[PDB]
Amino acid sequence: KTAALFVSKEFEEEAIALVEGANYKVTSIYKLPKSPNVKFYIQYDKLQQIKNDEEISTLIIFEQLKPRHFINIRRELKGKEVLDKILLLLEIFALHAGSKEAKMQIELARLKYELPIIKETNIPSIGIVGYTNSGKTSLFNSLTGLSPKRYAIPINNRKIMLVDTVPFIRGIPPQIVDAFFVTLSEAKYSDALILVIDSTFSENLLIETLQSSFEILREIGVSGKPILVTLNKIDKINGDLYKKLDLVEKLSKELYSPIFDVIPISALKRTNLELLRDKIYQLATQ
Amino acid sequence: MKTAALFVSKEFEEEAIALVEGANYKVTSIYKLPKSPNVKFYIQYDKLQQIKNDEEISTLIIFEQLKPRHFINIRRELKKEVLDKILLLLEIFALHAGSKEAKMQIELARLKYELPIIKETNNIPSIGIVGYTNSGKTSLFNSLTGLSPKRYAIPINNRKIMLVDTVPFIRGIPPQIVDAFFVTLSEAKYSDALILVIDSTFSENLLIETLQSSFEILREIGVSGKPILVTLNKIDKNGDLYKKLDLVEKLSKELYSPIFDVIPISALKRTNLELLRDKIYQLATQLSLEHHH
Repeated sequence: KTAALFVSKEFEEEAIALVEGANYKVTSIYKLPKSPNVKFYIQYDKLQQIKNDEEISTLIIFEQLKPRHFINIRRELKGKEVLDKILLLLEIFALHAGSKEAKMQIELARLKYELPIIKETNIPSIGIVGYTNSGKTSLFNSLTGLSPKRYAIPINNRKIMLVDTVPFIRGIPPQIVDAFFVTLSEAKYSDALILVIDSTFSENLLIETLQSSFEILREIGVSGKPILVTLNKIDKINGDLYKKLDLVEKLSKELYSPIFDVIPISALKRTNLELLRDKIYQLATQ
Repeated sequence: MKTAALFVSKEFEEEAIALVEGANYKVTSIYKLPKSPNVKFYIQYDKLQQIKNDEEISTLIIFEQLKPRHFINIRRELKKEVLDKILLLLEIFALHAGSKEAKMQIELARLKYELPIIKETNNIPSIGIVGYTNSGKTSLFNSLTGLSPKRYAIPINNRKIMLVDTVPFIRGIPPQIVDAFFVTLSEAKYSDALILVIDSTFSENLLIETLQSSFEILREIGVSGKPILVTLNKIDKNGDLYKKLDLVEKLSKELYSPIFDVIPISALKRTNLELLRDKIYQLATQLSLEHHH
């Protein structure tokens, strides 16, 4: 399932991750029209370009489109799929959804958002949490060897259920707030959690990401559950590791308890994944 | 065809049966609403178990609004569907609904209702047949069709007409599913013509009220300009036929335009159906000649 993405240079990092995570292939990428169109939001010529390309099956614009935009765009594409930020996020929610209640909440938001468009015409369970593009999915895939979003991997002689929960999202549209939390709250069930953090950030950003990640966990009601913090993407660090490791370790234990451990990793390069496996086992045994 | 056990009061029984059967159910057994609803299951536990073990009964239908508590307790026992008035009506709308908006409205309302529940855990004209759930609508549809399909094409001479068994007019609809019903019924506005079925078994004033209400509803849903063929049904059920016929004919022509014709029929006894078919054909001819040069 291919896709054409229209995202700003700033949110492009976020969008690409979300798109790929939604089982979509990023076949094309475009900027944001300085002055968005009134009828189609994107310029008509580009729209026709998307229409005239058998290699594109889904148009994705990382913004909130008005019903008239969907009406006109769909009226032009006639056969291809069109998605905005809200529809994209909802699709992702449904993928990570594990409970029926979550399914319904997600579908409810989708319907409420789609109506106006047609109107105007014992095995332990570990939950991997963190912001998108923190390496979460990559970490999950590296451990599983893989879109299950919930795979039980054998470590030593113990079988462990890994759950790639819905990623933390910044700037969540009010419409899908309920659907999001109901989906994320599925993490409360997990016996333990793996908090994934992007190490590439600076100190000011690391502190923010940590405080935000833990804040969100409090918001859903996570308490007393063992949390293993993994400093991911150490392969793309243009600085020092221990300095950030000690910072993260200290700040985490100040913001939450119990903290099982804090280890640096690299989902892509497999760096320290064997150590992670060991720590996951020690946690499972515990 | 699915079987169902119906719990309903006497005043709503007749309407309940028609609605249930309209949802493709054969009512095998009928009970009245419990004097004092069961705190736990609403329905008497013993009766619930009896229906639970009766393989000749696939679905339980209670013609009343159940509390989320009841749905939960009843469902953990049946393992068989349980339907209250709201879920029943929504299930009925879904069968008629052909538009995406209606489907979504119905589904929305359903997901809504279920949310708390689980949260507490060439040249083919369309002729729509409209009327109340007591006008013998379905019977007429089945007679002209020869029968369930909610839409069915019938051959008349050299023309073939698409008959549409639209959702019946329903009185006292739960506020929760009003939007779902309205949209589903509004689909009748996209028909080229309509057959308004009228229950003749009503008295003088009641008949007028039914007729007036029928046209009023047809107005609310946005029907206008469409030729309407009024059929005074159940003439076999008596005596003052011509009396009520004249009132209907005269009142109808004064209530709406254009009125194609007004004919008396008996869906069950299949009386005057041939004439009806003729009128349908003539109507089809008119519709095909409307925008011609």
